[PDB]
Amino acid sequence: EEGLDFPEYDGVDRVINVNAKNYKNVFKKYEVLALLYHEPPEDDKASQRQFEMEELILELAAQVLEDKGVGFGLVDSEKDAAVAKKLGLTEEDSIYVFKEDEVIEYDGEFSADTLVEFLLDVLEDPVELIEGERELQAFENIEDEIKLIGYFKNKDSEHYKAFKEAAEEFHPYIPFFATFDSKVAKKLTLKLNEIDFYEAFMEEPVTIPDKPNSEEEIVNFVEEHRRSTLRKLKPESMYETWEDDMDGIHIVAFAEEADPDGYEFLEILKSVAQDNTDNPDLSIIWIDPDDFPLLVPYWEKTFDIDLSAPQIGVVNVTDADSVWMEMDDEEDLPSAEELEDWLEDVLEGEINT
Ligand SMILES: *[C@@H]1O[C@H](CO)[C@@H](O[C@@H]2O[C@H](CO)[C@@H](O[C@@H]3O[C@H](CO)[C@@H](O)[C@H](O[C@H]4O[C@H](CO)[C@@H](O)[C@H](O)[C@@H]4O)[C@@H]3O)[C@H](O)[C@H]2NC(C)=O)[C@H](O)[C@H]1NC(C)=O
Ligand SMILES: [Ca+2]
Ligand SMILES: [Ca+2]
Ligand SMILES: [Ca+2]
Ligand SMILES: [Ca+2]
Ligand SMILES: [Ca+2]
Ligand SMILES: [Ca+2]
Ligand code: NA
Ligand code: NA
Ligand code: NA
Repeated sequence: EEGLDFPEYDGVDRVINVNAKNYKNVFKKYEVLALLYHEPPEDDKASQRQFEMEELILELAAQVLEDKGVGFGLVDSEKDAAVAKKLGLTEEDSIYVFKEDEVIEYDGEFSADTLVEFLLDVLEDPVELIEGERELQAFENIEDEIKLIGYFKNKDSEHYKAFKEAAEEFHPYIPFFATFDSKVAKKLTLKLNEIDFYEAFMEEPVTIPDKPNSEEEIVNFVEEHRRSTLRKLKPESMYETWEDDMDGIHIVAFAEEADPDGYEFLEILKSVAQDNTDNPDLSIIWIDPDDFPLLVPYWEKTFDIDLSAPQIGVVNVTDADSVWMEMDDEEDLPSAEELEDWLEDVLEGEINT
């Protein structure tokens, strides 16, 4: 016999050199197009190696997604300046994703797995319809991201169309769900044309006021409620989340969800978030170390902590200086009240913002 190999990177180049002469053709060919806006080659070996790596990561993603009609291209900030201008490419060494009439400024991990998962998400339709019990339960079980759900008469409702337009503005980062089924709406407690917004990790939704809602009303509401009290650092959005600091610091909690102590600590964090949900000055970033294996050594060294145990601290975004709460693993984890008390102590006397 033979034994067929697992798929492997084949070393065939698929990433397109996008330029003035071909960019129109390239957009016609692909339903989803990912473009890396990058700088011309520097004379130093290090920067050249960095670009070499990035381009190869794109090549791998390009091979994986070839059959699904996702295209990958490079736009040189000098050689292709006019193209960049026309497409709105501004952020140096950054990935932009195009689908129909939407442009996405990718602000996530530059890795093949993360990029492929993201682009697969981009390919999906912007609104998820709930009809069956399995789908409803799936909706209800989402906690680690903001989600919206609306009840409409049918797909031809002017108000469903507005909801879908809003959904496209945030696709694929914020899931929008709809139902046309009165029995599903009843379980969700939605009146016709009502839209419920669920903050991450919050049990109770907030209804968008003044229904029926225009596209703008929905987009306005989502933008105002973009930052959850507790938010998870996710590969797909990590840079956006981190760059959104609270007056120069982040409260950061490490917890491994799959670990007994990590799970318990997460439940405590959720309680803290719930009890402070209307405090616009509070945002905690939850990082599950299991999601970022390549950063664990760095974090353990930089923060001087053991990531096999739950941690909570405050980090200065300018220099990564930090302070972490002492917890004895021979004792029970701190209560939500204890955590809040500690945060108050640290943020009151050690913050001159
Ligand atoms: C997060 O971390 C950053 C550190 O990377 C930190 O910013 C630093 O803050 C210090 C505070 O001491 C800045 O230094 C002072 O800034 C004041 C501004 O008013 C100056 O007057 C000071 O100069 C005086 O002090 C100097 C000695 O440090 C003297 O040489 C000078 O003549 C005056 O006496 C001094 O510059 C420091 O420069 C910044 N560095 C930055 C911003 O990069 C920030 O405080 C931390 N943020 C939080 C929220 O904790
Ligand atoms: Ca190019
Ligand atoms: Ca994704
Ligand atoms: Ca209701
Ligand atoms: Ca309205
Ligand atoms: Ca909140
Ligand atoms: Ca990762
Ligand atoms: Na998503
Ligand atoms: Na700062
Ligand atoms: Na985990």
